[PDB]
Amino acid sequence: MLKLKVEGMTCNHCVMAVTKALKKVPGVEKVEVSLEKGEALVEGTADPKALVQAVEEEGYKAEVLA
Repeated sequence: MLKLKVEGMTCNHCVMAVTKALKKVPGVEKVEVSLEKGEALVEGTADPKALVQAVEEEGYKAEVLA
């Protein structure tokens, strides 16, 4: 399961937008995005580069912890 560090989500609205945004990546199946931990776990086989990209596209800042 891939590990991502998200920075800027300070509302549930942010988290849900980002949740779906990460799921748009070819290879994602399930994800778990917090609002207090600044994390966005991925259960799918997608690549971290393609994952972080989808969050950065929403105007937030993200980085993998792989």
